[PDB]
Amino acid sequence: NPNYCFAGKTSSISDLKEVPRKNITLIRGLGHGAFGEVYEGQVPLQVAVKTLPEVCSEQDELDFLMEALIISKFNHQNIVRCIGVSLQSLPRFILLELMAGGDLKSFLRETRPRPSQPSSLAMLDLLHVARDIACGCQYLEENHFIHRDIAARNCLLTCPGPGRVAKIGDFGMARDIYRGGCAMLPVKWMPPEAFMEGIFTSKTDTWSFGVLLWEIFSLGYMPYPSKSNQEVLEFVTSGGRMDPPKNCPGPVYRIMTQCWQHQPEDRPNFAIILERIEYCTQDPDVINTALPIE
Ligand SMILES: Cc1nn(C)c2c1-c1cnc(N)c(c1)O[C@H](C)c1cc(F)ccc1C(=O)N(C)C2
Repeated sequence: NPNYCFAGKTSSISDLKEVPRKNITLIRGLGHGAFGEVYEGQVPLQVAVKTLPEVCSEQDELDFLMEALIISKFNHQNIVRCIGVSLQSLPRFILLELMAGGDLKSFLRETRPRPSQPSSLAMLDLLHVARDIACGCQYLEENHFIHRDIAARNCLLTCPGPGRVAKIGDFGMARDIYRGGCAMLPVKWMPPEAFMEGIFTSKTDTWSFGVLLWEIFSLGYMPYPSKSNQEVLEFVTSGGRMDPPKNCPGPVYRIMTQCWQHQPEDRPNFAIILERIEYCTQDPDVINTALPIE
């Protein structure tokens, strides 16, 4: 059984909390898409259940074990909790905090203000989501963990309603690297030194967070509209940057452009990003700005 080290502490599969299979009940599917299905479950404690296909390779098995180790060793309010695992019966389960709000990309798209729902979302809701994820990112940064795929699709919401809390919910890219192809690399979220030299640092996630910020304030649009992966690669490498999302306040767009500085040394760390998000949330001219109604 492979070892995992986080914050200089070493853990093993034996450290995972094995929940007896009999204590676990599947309720409904939440989707499969990527390798494996996800179900809502009960252990009563309500959970999301990530499953490993019984028809898988040994590498799929190792990948599954590693993501279990990675998530269980985090302890922060803006990272999804692992309730435990069921690895001793098949198919194997990882048990996660149930985030009833679903993933952030789907949420933004579904919760866009509309003539039917004219006040579904406000600038403050978006700033709160941004702060939440930035807090999670700061925790990773201070513990020297590089996420490598900070993106709306990988964030989750505790609930649809106003008290929602956003958390980082998927660590599959970091898992792969820790141990694929060009076409699968999240190039639209990556800085120049990442896709060119394969150099990753904390400032890798800063750049990606800027793209997430654009996703958030665009209300769920795909980054670099109308651009392919290679077109984005050449655009960004040549200094090109995304325009502000529709109705985006200047102070918010300015955080994006700072996250996208070419030199990683010129990009803010997450402490600074959090400070700027805070300042935006205080600014009436920012939060009084109306989001577009489709
Ligand atoms: C209720 C619900 N509805 N939807 C649409 C989803 C959920 C949901 C709720 N809580 C938890 N923990 C998960 C999913 O976790 C999985 C692993 C997961 C994690 C990340 F980051 C992204 C997508 C994702 C996923 O696979 N979804 C299907 C998203």
